[PDB]
Amino acid sequence: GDIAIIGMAGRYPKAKSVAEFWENLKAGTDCITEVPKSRWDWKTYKNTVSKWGGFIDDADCFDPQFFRISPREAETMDPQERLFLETCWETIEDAGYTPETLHPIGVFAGVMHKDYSLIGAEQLTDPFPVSLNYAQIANRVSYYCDFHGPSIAVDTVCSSSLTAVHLAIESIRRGECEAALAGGVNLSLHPAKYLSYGSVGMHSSDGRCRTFGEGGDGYVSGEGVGAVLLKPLEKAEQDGDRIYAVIKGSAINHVGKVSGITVPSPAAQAEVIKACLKKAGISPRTVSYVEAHGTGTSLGDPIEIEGLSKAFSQGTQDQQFCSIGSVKSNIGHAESAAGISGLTKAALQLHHKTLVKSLHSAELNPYLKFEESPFYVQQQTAPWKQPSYPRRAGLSSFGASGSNAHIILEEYIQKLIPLSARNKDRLLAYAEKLARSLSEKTVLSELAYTIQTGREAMEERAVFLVNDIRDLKQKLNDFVKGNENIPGLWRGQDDSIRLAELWAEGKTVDWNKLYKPRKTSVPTYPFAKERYWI
Amino acid sequence: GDIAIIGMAGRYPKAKSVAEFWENLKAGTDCITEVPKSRWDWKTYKNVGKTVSKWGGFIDDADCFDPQFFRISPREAETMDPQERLFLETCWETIEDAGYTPETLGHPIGVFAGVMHKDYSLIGAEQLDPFPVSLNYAQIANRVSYYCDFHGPSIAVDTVCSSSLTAVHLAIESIRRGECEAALAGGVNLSLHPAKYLSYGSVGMHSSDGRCRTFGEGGDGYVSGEGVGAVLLKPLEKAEQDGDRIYAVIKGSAINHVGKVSGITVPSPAAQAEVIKACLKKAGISPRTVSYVEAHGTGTSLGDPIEIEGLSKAFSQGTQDQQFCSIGSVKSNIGHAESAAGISGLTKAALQLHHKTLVKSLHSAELNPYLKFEESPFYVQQQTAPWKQPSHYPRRAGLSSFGASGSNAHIILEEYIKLIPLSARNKDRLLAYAEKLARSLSEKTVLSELAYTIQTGREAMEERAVFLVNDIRDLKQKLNDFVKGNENIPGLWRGQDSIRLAELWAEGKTVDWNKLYKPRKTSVPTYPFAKERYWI
Repeated sequence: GDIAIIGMAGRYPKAKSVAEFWENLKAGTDCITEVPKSRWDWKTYKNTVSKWGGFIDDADCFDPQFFRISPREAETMDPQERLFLETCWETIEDAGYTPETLHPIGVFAGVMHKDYSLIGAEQLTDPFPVSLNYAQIANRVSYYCDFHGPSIAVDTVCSSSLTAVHLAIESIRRGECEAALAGGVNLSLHPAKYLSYGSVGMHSSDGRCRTFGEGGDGYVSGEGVGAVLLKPLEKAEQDGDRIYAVIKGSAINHVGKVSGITVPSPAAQAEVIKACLKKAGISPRTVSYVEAHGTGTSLGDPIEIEGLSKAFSQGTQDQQFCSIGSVKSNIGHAESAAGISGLTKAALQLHHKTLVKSLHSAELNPYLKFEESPFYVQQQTAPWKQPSYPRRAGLSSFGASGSNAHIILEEYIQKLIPLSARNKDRLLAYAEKLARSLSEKTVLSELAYTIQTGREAMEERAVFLVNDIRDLKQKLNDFVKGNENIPGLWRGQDDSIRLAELWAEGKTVDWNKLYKPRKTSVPTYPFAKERYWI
Repeated sequence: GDIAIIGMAGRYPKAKSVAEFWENLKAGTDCITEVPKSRWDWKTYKNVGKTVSKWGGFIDDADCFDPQFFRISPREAETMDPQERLFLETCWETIEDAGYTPETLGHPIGVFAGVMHKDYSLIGAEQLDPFPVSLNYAQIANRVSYYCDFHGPSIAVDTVCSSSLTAVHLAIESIRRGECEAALAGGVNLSLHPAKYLSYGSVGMHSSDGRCRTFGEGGDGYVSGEGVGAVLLKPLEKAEQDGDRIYAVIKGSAINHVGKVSGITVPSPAAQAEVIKACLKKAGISPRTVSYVEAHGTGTSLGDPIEIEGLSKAFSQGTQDQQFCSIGSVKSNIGHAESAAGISGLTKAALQLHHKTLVKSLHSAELNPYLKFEESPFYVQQQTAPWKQPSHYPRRAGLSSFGASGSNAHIILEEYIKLIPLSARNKDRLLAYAEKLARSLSEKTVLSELAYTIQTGREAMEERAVFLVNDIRDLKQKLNDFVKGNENIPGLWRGQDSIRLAELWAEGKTVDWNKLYKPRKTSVPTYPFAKERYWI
């Protein structure tokens, strides 16, 4: 029943990749900025409407030619769709798979806004296709990758990307798919959301999510796109996959009748948490980190603690044994991508055995009584100490109109470099991106296995024959700086040299015949960053 | 693993209820009209190589709601997407049609809504002093869970045209694994803003005559339709043991995606055949035993032949017999209800099973000449007629819904083989209730079933009128006297041993009517929601 997380990718505020996301989390970086001019001018509305957001870079950019999509079609495609496509491609690559090697594969996308529909409608020049639905966000992935499993967009507002994961997990567990991509996307492209949520008081007056901190009076909207590739644990183990973390349980529910549709319910939150702990078969005493929903609201924050404390109580009376935090303190409330950002953070912490700082709570919310609870707020990045049993994390996401989700994760306890891209420019970018990732911790055999068997063999090719990582780094740099005659590099459009020669010429090599090293994260395809808009 | 359909409700073009829907289906009524002026003026776009469509299937009173019933303010009702308003009333109806209240039905009851458009967001954004624009789907499902106090999964899903079948599929799976004990599933679609028409017109999706000519000659696109609907689903064994009224049984559902096809909006016969085979295998039945299929059936020149090719391929493993299975589509009647297309099709298929009647499929008197029905399992249903006993085995129907961007669904369904305490929120609604109830009475109604259902399957609301009645004729006379404004009537107690029970109830006590007993549940008219207009 357990599900392995075998691949992850995404883009978040100040993070072009999960790797940059992780560095920013460890550093405690506040990633919120003012609304960029290229989206709208916040000064237009200063008479207050929030001027802050977590924004991703290059939200309007895409590489349609990679996918054989025309420029015209790219312009009409919702950026959310464009970015989720790239992200899913990257997630599969992070896992060390190609669509071929990975067809009952599901795609489950959380999404709650369609800003590009508003933008398209304003522009309705002669008629053109406005992006009016969600489904293509998921369906485009299934289409391009030739996947036949369920392909669904779901909206539960703030919990949407956990709902998406829950549905992917259940689909895998009943055998409807063998693996699935699950995640979410959220882009802030048009000011209507800021005006509208401002009119209801949802946005904080300082532009921060002060997770369990003093003075919190709302949230700050954030952008994000992210996915995880999920597979049954046992299969992932047999296939020699790299497993970031194991999902032991997920549960969803609704608040039912409470005083107002947007009032969160401690009882219903405790309910979903207990249901998930029971599905996972674990005691709450064994959970040593929780990734809270954590939006920084004066009503919300105390309720979230009350719901967690009630759930944990049927099960222990020990106090302050579990750390808590939220990624919202770093990047804001990514809305439909809130669950996927939180799950990505949780899985990284587990994989890296590191708990990161939760921001904006140096002064705690004075009403929360953490001393009388299971929890303390993580105030510095530090090693995650061996619990004493495995490191286990809970993860919560609570939709504004009542749909709740909780997931429990557990830590997982266990040459020829053929690079290719669509063209020469993308290949040089690939080589530079690969070179920069290399350090004394890179494992050559795993790097090579993953590039050989977990990347598509594309049009423009550069194969390197290398002794070790230092030799690889030197060759990539020589290639990048345009050096002409590089020994041990073959270029084009079981003897190593011959294999190389043949691959550079365009032949298919069955690299598997040579063997398995374990799969390992390698930088993913360097999509061109070209702008497309209506 | 079989799932009972125990309650259904909905509104569709020319149909204020499922019962009007059924009558229109039997009659072969073409429900398509020109765009009503109250939505937009189609003449605005008549000169914008296909012209912007001036046709749709439109429901009446799309902009109406009874917010006071739900204790929603007028201001909140204006800001609420009409899709959310109507789905709320429709789920209320569905539960009432099943003979339940939220209390007697329920915690773990799921709500799963298919949705693919948010025209009210466009309308809201045009009008943007700040106010809340309806920018998400989730409240469509979540408001139902909220109001009814349900704690199960509450999800909106979008797989475009297949959305409501995807919704049903998810509800079934949820019930089968024990996450919900019952679930509402359905969909909603409203055509409130012209962007979709301009947009879908630009790509040629809309037909030039404003019809879905399901398997008929000359079909060149579809006509957009409005609809809202839901079904209440429950495990068959539990529905039997609770004495529910079962319209039909769902034996299997399956969903998939087309994967890589020549263009994202091109349908795939292989993938359609695979979803149909997967569903038949889940249901455990041979395709030779399917005697009706509710086709996706949009009337497009590419779509229609592909659908027949997919169905033929799936049925062929199973059999070589020809023309043993009738086929048709509700889209020929009401248009392509988009996110609500699956729920309208499922509702038609369940009705046909329950009533043992196959209805006419429109606009195919001339068949699409490329189809070759003679070499296939199928013939198009051209008249409404009795559904003949298949031979002995049950009447079984397949039901298909194929999303424009590739998400497919198929479902297989099988046939399933005194004191009147009326109440409403206020006096005006109670008079309307009595009039609606009176009109539904005929020599076919059975008093003991009617009384059981009003007693145990309706909430005891604020304004009350209890009648003590000897038979249906006595009931009808009393309701008519009440409606014409008589305040005092023998055997009527009003307020805010039969006689004492009545007295007590009229005074405001709650009475446990079950103690008196079970008659089978039946459909009785549902709450007469006020039709008041709310807009931004």
